[PDB]
Amino acid sequence: RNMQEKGVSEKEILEELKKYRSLDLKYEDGNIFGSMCSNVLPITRKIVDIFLETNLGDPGLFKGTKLLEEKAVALLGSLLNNKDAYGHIVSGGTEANLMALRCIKNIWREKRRKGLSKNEHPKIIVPITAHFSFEKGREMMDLEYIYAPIKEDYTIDEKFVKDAVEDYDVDGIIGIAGTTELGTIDNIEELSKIAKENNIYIHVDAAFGGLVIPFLDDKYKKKGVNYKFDFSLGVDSITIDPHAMGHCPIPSGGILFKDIGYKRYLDVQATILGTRVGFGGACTYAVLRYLGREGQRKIVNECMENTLYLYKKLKENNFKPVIEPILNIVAIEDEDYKEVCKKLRDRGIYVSVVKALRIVVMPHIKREHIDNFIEILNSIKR
Amino acid sequence: RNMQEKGVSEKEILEELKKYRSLDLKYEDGNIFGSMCSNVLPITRKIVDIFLETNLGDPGLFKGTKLLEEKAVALLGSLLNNKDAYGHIVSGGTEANLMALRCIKNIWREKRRKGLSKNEHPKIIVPITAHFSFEKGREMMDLEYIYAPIKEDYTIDEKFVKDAVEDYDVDGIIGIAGTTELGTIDNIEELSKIAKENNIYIHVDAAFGGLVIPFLDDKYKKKGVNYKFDFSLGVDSITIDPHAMGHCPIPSGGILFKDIGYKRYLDVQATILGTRVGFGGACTYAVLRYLGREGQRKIVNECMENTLYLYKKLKENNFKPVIEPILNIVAIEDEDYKEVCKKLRDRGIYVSVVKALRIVVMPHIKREHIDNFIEILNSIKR
Ligand SMILES: Cc1ncc(COP(=O)(O)O)c(CN[C@@H](Cc2ccc(O)cc2)C(=O)O)c1O
Ligand SMILES: Cc1ncc(COP(=O)(O)O)c(CN[C@@H](Cc2ccc(O)cc2)C(=O)O)c1O
Repeated sequence: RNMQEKGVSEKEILEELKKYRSLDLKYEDGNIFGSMCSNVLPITRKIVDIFLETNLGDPGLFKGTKLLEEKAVALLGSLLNNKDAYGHIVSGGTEANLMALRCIKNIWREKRRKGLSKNEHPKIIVPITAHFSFEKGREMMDLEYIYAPIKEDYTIDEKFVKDAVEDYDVDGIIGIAGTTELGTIDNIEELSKIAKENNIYIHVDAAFGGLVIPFLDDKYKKKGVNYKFDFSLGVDSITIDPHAMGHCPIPSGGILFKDIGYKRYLDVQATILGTRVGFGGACTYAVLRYLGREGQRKIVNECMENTLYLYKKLKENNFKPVIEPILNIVAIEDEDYKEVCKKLRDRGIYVSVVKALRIVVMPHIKREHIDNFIEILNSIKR
Repeated sequence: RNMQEKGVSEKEILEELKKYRSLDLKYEDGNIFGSMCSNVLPITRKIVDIFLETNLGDPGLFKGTKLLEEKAVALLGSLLNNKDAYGHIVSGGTEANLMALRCIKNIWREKRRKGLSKNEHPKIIVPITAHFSFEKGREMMDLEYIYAPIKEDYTIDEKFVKDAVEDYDVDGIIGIAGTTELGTIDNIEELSKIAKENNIYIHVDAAFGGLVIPFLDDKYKKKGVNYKFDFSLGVDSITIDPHAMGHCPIPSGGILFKDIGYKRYLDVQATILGTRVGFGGACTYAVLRYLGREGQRKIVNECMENTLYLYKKLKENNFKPVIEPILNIVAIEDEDYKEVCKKLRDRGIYVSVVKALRIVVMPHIKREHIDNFIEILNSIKR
């Protein structure tokens, strides 16, 4: 397509764009099974329109939108047991994780300048289940990762972390509250004890789980799983994303630090982006206020009901889930997962791909879609 | 503000948000004089709504939105004289510049792995007029910058660059097509010759100027200024941002590489962000199609008419512009610029702050606002 001298009418360009949108899948149609995003809360469409022409890169021009970012951060902080959190509503969990990594690296830099570190690059303990944003950060910022192995329950091996912190000079620890692949929860309580006893920064990636775990009804909690992950454990920062299980429009990611003392280690404006949306903070604040805990609890446990329904139907049909679900994520063991995924795609079922098919039971996934999924999968298996 | 158990009604939360929005400035009100963002083209509000629930981080689910990103990149490429450009509609000029820096660094890494570079970190020539995103990149990616001085016309000293490339092993050159502070245009033609003759990557930052320079009427072009900046000069990449002078909603930044061969140097998904908006590509494609060159020409040269009106009125009132404007940016020499800026702010005029006040004559700035500005400034000066 080449740039043209003459413009076209609104009707022409809107009809063209609608033809392309018709090629997309839509969350509400029973096709998308592998996404950690879903339909936005309908009220957010009005909020996006109100705040479209704001820019939190120049907050002096948009004092009210800036106050709403602060209020959104405060509500997330309150949810995470910290009324003094310092943070931002950023572009997503990637930027949030990258900012935590920047903070870790600048704490190390200060030590390095004072002769208080023998590491030529920050050394950070990262579980092998970490999201790919951590690899982007390693690659960009020249970080040294010590990859921590996982246990049979797919959570980080805390004894490895403890041993590594004794053997090596460590600049940071990462724990995950809701892994991307399986929805498992690292033992943040133990990791935070190790971190505190050794004066090591600890970041919790709760991009997905941060807006699920605090709302789980007791019947979905498992004996021997610890669900504690937030600032009550004294962690240094938490990633938590409204555009995942907060029903907010992209871009709405969250990064919270324990207090304002961390801001100075984000100096080079604290965000990676410059010009940036104002509607994310507005939507985050408004959705949490509109729903309250009661409304988010309802949505979370509706997803969990459908998750456990899917788990049951899978076993009934002789499929092997990787684990009993912890959050609203189920994975199905399959040796031919790559080909099965393509056969599912050919029949209108888009899962993600551990030698397993991964299903994220977001609010758009209803019982009828799970039944449909099981029928197609059964047929594929002959 | 604390998280509450009970939710609130839509009317309550919308009225609260509207009270905060009322504390913001609005572009159309004659207050904002220092922003490189402005009012969006009204059609984009419909496009945002259509594409709100898309995600270019998972383009396999949104094939049409992904095609629209490709078409948006193709139209920008065509505008920049390259029908084969490889690129993305990203979150802004910051992410675009960071991706160019990542590419430069990974070309260096490959050399380093083969023993073909004596530099322990990429060495990049950057003019002192570079936008702050280049400092974010330096700080994150451990780049070594050789800062190039500027000439009396505030453009990069090409002889310094040539000499430095002879004296040192250089991994990249940055040229700016529309500086943030003054709107000047580096001699990209000469920089590209140096770069080509020495096999050095060259990136052009046209975040602002890329959607102005191609549309300038001849009466605004100055003798002795070279306006050539695009892929006709053989440069490696160009940043160009629709949410600046493309009238598209944030986030709509642009990064274009000369061809698909650069994609492999963005390997670690090529964007920094993961989950990311689909409406930026839709809006970028649709605005350029809706306006055509004729419609963008009209807007650009309307801004330039108002820029030269402001320049004239300033001189008539014995104020000293830093330079005769090149793009739709004027700066006013003032020793007490900091205090004058605060006095302007107190009277409803928000400029930015070179010991000068900076005015960006975006489409929302009309003659009446310039007249109002001059009266207030005169009064402030007594
Ligand atoms: C634990 C965790 N941390 C960080 C991130 C990064 O967040 P952003 O994508 O907001 O930057 C993700 C993303 N999780 C999903 C994101 C996603 C969403 C929708 C999709 O259709 C596909 C993928 C994933 O990579 O699987 C995540 O799972
Ligand atoms: C040449 C140049 N390159 C890159 C960027 C970064 O682009 P993003 O801000 O899209 O990441 C800018 C931003 N120029 C403006 C951005 C801006 C816009 C509106 C404002 O109110 C204030 C600032 C500046 O920093 O001045 C720029 O001027």
